[PDB]
Order: sequence, then structure tokens, then C-alpha cells
Amino acid sequence: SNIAFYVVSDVHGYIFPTDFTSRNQYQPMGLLLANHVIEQDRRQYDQSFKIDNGDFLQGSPFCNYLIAHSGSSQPLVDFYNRMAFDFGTLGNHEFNYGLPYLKDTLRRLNYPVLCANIYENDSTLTDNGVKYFQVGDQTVGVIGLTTQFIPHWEQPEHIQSLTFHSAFEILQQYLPEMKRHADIIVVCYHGGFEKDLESGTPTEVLTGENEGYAMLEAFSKDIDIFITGHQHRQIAERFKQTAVIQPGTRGTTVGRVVLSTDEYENLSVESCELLPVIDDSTFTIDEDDQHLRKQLEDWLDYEITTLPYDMTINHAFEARVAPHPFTNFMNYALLEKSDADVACTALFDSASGFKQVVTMRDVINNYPFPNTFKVLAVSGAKLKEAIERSAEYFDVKNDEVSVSADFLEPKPQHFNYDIYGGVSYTIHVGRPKGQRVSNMMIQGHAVDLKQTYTICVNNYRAVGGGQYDMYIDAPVVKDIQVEGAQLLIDFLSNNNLMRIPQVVDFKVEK
Ligand SMILES: Nc1ncnc2c1ncn2[C@H]1C[C@H](O)[C@@H](CO)O1
Ligand SMILES: [Mg+2]
Ligand SMILES: [Mn+2]
Repeated sequence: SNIAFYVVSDVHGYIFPTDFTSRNQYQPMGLLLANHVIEQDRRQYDQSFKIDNGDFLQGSPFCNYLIAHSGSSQPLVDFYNRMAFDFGTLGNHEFNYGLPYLKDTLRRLNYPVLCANIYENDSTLTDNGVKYFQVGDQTVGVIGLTTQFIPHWEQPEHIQSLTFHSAFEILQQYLPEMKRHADIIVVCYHGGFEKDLESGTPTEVLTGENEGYAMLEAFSKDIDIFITGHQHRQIAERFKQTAVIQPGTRGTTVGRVVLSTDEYENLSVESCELLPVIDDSTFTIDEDDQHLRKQLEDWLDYEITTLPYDMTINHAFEARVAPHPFTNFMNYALLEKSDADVACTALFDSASGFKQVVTMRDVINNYPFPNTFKVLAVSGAKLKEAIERSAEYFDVKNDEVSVSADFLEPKPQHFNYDIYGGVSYTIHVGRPKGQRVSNMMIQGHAVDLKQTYTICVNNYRAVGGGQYDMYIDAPVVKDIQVEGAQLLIDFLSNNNLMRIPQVVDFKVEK
């Protein structure tokens, strides 16, 4: 006899088969299609379970649409609810819209969300962290865990009553009890691997954000299935006898782990793989769902303004190695809103800049996170530390400036590179990290390392996101409670002539 476990992770509100780059876009992705793949495939097994492993409440323009309309997650919850999932876990982005929004979401879902390591006051935020069920005369035990690193990213007001414990420590403490109750153990961790599974070599700085390797290294023999996410990587292999899965993101793949009995009726791992999400001739989207997609596209097509010139980004890297009218524009909007000496923003992966006609679609693609902003008081020396962190983004390949391996592997982190406004500088990539920034000037004057300056950063950066630890606890001069997309919309609506001064002025070379 057998049992199959299907998992999607980091769906990120990509339900329809589109990434929204254009209205009629259609691509083999999204939860509708990924679920269709599960439904067809699962029928061959004696029984099966369906799991969402986090980062389901935020991510796509559909999520923006929901906040902007009823403020309710119900339309999204309805999709999950129809599909008859068995359980899920919490990802960090589940907190992006506040704790009440999350709590309301959990009570609207028709299956439990398991999180054993996030406490609210003196108990788990979620009703439970562990679930047990029978497979024949055996018992399966499931424990849900979430990356402890949330304080380094989220709005303080969204997590103020919460306590985040190490996933490794909570697992370590629960194992003994789980093994007393169950024969098969399944860990669903919304987090990834900090070391390469085969070599054990660190693949990122060991901050505790990701504890998957330490968990396997210490407890593999007692774990049958190790479900992971967060890093958006595609993994399906064995760690000793443990089946290890990471099913990417946006429903382009589905993780499937099959367990089957041997003589003695003992369940063992039969297979562990990623199933490709593909279109087929039986897949259909019902009328109501297509009506919702249309409303969504209609909203995305809403015209914000018409600019007198183009600010498109042809090649992302070009808009990172040197000033670009669009980065100049973003920084200028932040300087004008905040009145700080300096501002900064990352160029996000979907940021293609603006054409002359700007729609809601374009604004969201250029600022896809619900970040607010903060003006921080920092010494000129702390400012330099922040520019040196960004300068780590570059490396030299051949005799050309390129992107550092550190920011591409195991997966891309371009969003951790910032472009600054109000301060001019020179980055020398051939010099050691931490001493690459030269010629710093703020308004005709050299940056005095001992003087106090102000910088507008997003809330993610304010709590240290992307290893910008120098901003933590910097005095808050201004708390700007306007999210990025709206801040750009406001600026666009108030400055018709769009005469933008040059606030981004920097150079990158060896
Ligand atoms: N500016 C930002 N605002 C909100 N979230 C962001 C930002 N940049 C990265 N992320 C996401 C990506 C990962 O899920 C996680 C970092 O490991 O945070
Ligand atoms: Mg995540
Ligand atoms: Mn994610």
C-alpha cells in the first residue's frame, strides 16, 4: 500500500496562469494549474495529502488588488478552500499585511495551518504545530515550522506580540515525543538550506535565517520527509534516508513524495521528485474565476498618468552599474517625500521602469512589496557602511564589472543592492569588500564620517533586511506610513511636468 504527499510552496498569490507582465499573458504556472496537476496525478495512489508550505498571502498583484478592494483575503481563501488541502504552514510574507489580517485569514481557511515555533504571548500563534494521522497500522506525525528571521524583515507593529524560536531547537525538543507517537515523521519548514546538502559547505552567511542543513545533519535518521520552501529553489533528493523537497515558487512545480509498505507493512520512501506544472487539454478555468481575472486585469490597466518621456529599463544590470532615469526618479520621489539628506531603493526583479503611459500594472511591477519608509539618523561612517554593503553586489569577471556569486547563488538576491540618491560616490570593485566606496559627497561637501545625516530607507532595510544591520536601532527621524506603490502614484499624480533633478550620481568600475 502507499501514500503520496504533494506540496506547493511560495505560491505567493499566483493563482491564475500568469505573472501579469501583460494582460493576456498565459504561462504554465499558478495554483489553478498546479492543483490540476495534483488532482490528475494523485488518483493512482491509495491515499494522498495536499500541503501548502507558506508564502501564500502576499506576492502578486492579485494580493495588491485584494487589499485595495475589500481589504479581505476571502477571494484568495476561496481558491484554497475549493481545493481541499489538508494542511499548511506559515511563511514570513503571511505577516506583511498585519496580524489581524493573518488571523482572519487562518479562521476563514478550511484546514489547519501548523506553526510550532512562533508564539503569541505564552502559546503558539496557530492553534497547533503538530498533526498526527494513521496510514494503515502506522502513524504519521507532522510538524510545521517557520524561519525565525522574521524580525529582520517585518513591520515592528505587525509582530510586536510575537516570539520567534529557532526551528532547529523546537524540532529538537519535539522529536522525542513525535517518535513516541509516530512511525513516520514529516517536517514542513518554511525555510531552506544554509549549507550545500552534498558537501556541507556554507552557501550563505550562517545567520539562523535558514536552518535546514543543521536540522537534517542532526536529525535525518528520525525524519522521513523534509519539506522546505522560502528560498524558491527546486530540490528533490535524498539526505541519507530522508526525502528532501523544495518546490520552487509560483506553482511552476509540485513536490511529490511517495511512501510505500514493504513486507512487515513498514512505510519507506519510494520516490521524491518535482512534477512539472504543464498545460493540458483538460484544464479549464470556470466562468467566475475568469470574471475575477478580468476585474483584476481591468484594475491593472488603470492609467495613473502619462509622462512626457520614457524611463524604461532595457537591461537591469545597466540600471545597477550606473545611474538610470528611473532609479533617479525613484530616489527623487523619496527625497521629496522625506526631506532626508540621502535616500535609497533597490531595483526589484520585476522593475522594468516606466514607459510614457503608466498603469497600475507598471507601478506594482516596479515596487512589488508593501514597504513603508523610515528616515534614519546615521553618522557619515554608518552611511559609508551601508554603501559598502551594496557595493558587495559587484565582482570582476575577466576585466569587466559583473555580479558577485554571493548575490546569485544558490538563488538571486538583486533586491539586496541599493542605489542611493543625494550622495555621490565611486565604487571600486577591484578593492576588498568594505573598502570599495570612495569620493563620497553630500551637497558639495565631503561626507564627514562624524557628522549626523538622514537617510530615507524602506521598512525592510530599517530592521536590517538584506544584511543592512547598520540601520538597526538608528534613531527614527520620520516614520512614513505610505507604501511604495502609493508613494510613486502620489508623486506621479502631483508633478505633471516631471522635471526631475539629478540626485543619483555614482560610478562603478574596477
Ligand atoms: N523590500 C522588501 N520588502 C519585503 N520583503 C522583501 C524585500 N526584499 C526582499 N524581500 C523578501 C524576499 C524573501 O522572501 C525575504 C528575504 O529573505 O524577504
Ligand atoms: Mg519566505
Ligand atoms: Mn517566498
